[PDB]
Amino acid sequence: VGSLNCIVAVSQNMGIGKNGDLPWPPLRNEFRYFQRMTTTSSVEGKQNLVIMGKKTWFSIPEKNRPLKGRINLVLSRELKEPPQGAHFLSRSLDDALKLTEQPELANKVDMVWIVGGSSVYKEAMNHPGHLKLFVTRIMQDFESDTFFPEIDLEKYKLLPEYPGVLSDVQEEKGIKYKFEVYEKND
Ligand SMILES: NC(=O)c1ccc[n+]([C@@H]2O[C@H](COP(=O)([O-])OP(=O)(O)OC[C@H]3O[C@@H](n4cnc5c(N)ncnc54)[C@H](OP(=O)(O)O)[C@@H]3O)[C@@H](O)[C@H]2O)c1
Ligand SMILES: CCc1nc(N)nc(N)c1OCCCOc1ccccc1C[C@H](C(=O)O)C(F)F
Ligand SMILES: [Cl-]
Repeated sequence: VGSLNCIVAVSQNMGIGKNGDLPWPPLRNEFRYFQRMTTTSSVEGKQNLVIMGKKTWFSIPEKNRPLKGRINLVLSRELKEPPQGAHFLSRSLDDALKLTEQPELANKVDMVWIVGGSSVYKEAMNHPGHLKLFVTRIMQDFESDTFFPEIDLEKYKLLPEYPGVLSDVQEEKGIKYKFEVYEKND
């Protein structure tokens, strides 16, 4: 099992969600970036694992559930079994990470990607060990009801470039944004 990563897109006012949707209109290449980063495995024969909260799972359209080409895991303390279309369910991020060491997943999983929402990012960002944060900075304010926690810059470094990630400003539908990658070796 490989690296532990978070990936998120966040508006200038720290928003990630609104009424079960994204706060901004759909940004095709931001979606394509999310898909490619979380699907691409560095190891032949293996897939990446995506971990997500329950609300994030249900915010994905049923046609795109589970996220194709990745092993999906949902976090919830209320559900008694993984939701329809999912095969894994854990009570906490720590439980999910321990699950990756059992044979059913250790043989299959390369990278682990936390894909939201708010409380999952919070638990992950404080988790000890090596962690990278792939943060898309959406350079506008959008009305949101779900937010990304502020990054502790005493713990993380901001990398000027990361392989395969363009460092220049992007623009779609009149909205500019930028891909950032943070790292800690805690
Ligand atoms: N912009 C982005 O990058 C991005 C990414 C993801 C989602 N989103 C948006 O954000 C919203 C969803 O995020 P959200 O923060 O509202 O919800 P969420 O974190 O996806 O789901 C929250 C629920 O998941 C369970 N849960 C979450 N963290 C847990 C943890 N660490 N351990 C155990 N259970 C945990 C709990 O369910 P139980 O009560 O059943 O225990 C909790 O009520 C939607 O609007 C979605 O569109 C945006
Ligand atoms: C692309 C957004 C994103 N961008 C970065 N950089 N990181 C993330 N974690 C992230 O959220 C991915 C999970 C939340 O998804 C959604 C939630 C509400 C509405 C639509 C989606 C996208 C769906 C999907 O995810 O496939 C669907 F289009 F299929
Ligand atoms: Cl921040």
